[PDB]
Amino acid sequence: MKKILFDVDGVFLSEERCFDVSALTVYELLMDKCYLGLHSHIDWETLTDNDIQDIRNRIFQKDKILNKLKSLGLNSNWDMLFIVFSIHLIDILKKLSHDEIEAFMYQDEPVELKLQNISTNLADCFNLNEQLPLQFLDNVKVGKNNIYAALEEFATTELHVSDATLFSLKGALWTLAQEVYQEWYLGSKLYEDVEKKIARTTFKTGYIYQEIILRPVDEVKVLLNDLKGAGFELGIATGRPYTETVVPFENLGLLPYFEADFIATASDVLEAENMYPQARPLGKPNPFSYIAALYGNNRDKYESYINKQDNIVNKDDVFIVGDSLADLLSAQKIGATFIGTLTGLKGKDAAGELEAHHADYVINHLGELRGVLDNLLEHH
Repeated sequence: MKKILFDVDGVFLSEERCFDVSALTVYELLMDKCYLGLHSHIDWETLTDNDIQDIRNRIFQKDKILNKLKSLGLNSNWDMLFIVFSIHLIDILKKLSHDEIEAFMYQDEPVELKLQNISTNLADCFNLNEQLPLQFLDNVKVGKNNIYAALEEFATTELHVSDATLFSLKGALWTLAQEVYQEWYLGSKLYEDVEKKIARTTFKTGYIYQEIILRPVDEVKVLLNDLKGAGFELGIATGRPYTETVVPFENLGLLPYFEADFIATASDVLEAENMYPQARPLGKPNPFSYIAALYGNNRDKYESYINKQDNIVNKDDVFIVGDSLADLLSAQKIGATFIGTLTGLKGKDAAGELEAHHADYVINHLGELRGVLDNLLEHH
């Protein structure tokens, strides 16, 4: 009867690795002889947590580039790594003759292979200048669509051309960069099964298995266990797709504490939208996934999860544990008790918005969750 719905990022795991893979993507697209092959580089198959950190640091410049893209509306890692890599590409292309440019920009061969024919035409040694992308966003209007427009105008004026559709969103180049990231993340094996494409490498194991933990698993395995011991039913609602949720939890040993029928993911919202397109977006602000994680995750009940959301549960029967504000509104929506965590990307600085939104409780991290359950009224 009593259920407690959990969110994944900002609670159990963080999103850092995404920014890591995003960095490694740009870097691999720059040094590997499979693409540009600008300069030498460490063997990908032997990278360490420090190498990756250094790479990320160089590419994003202490995350300055990474945080600027956020403030402008670019929160998708695929989009971020794409824009950052285009700025450097355009930079390298302005060193070749106009003829060489039109070649790479208009040749019938795939960009992936056309990238392999640029380094040989470099007169002098090219210098990276990893500050360019940041000095690119300087004057750019907020908004993904707007960001892509600036990137296109920049390419035309810099490369003295008029097309620049190669840099278009979801373009051939965008597809390349995005495939490189997915293999980096899911790993070759999971890449083929999820993306339905043949893997480029055979050494990428997938950083999905080396996800950044927020709280020691051995400690949460006891918390979850006791939670069940107190008659609590557990549930999961995340913005992560199916695999990015199951695989990590599986490898970590947390999955056994969550019934597969009570784990709602971005795949479900995606599926639900295809069945009921005019049902607007069923994204995280919409309590749909939380509702699916509560009553059960079966296609045949989706419609009800969409039409019946206003105060469908009592305050003492459901406890939503998350860090985002979008989860807070989903709880106030369905009538569930909300308990916010301070383990989000913003850290504890997110406490002000949580209290200004009347969050039932606010905890520092998943561990301090016992205090709330043993002091529901005391700490009310």
